[PDB]
Amino acid sequence: TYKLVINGKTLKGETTTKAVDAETAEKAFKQYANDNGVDGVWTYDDATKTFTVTE
Repeated sequence: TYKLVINGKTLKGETTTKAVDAETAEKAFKQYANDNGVDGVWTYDDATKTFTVTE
C-alpha cells in the first residue's frame, strides 16, 4: 503493498508499508502521521491501494 502520500504544509513525501488488510494499514499510517506532527484528511483508493493524507 500500500502507498501513503503526505501532502502537508511543511512536509511533503511518500512512504510504503506491508499489511494483510487495509484496516491494519490505516492504523499504522495514523501512527506515522502523528509521530511526524501531521494532521489532516485521509483518502484511500482501493484500485491503487494508496492512502493520501492532506493537511
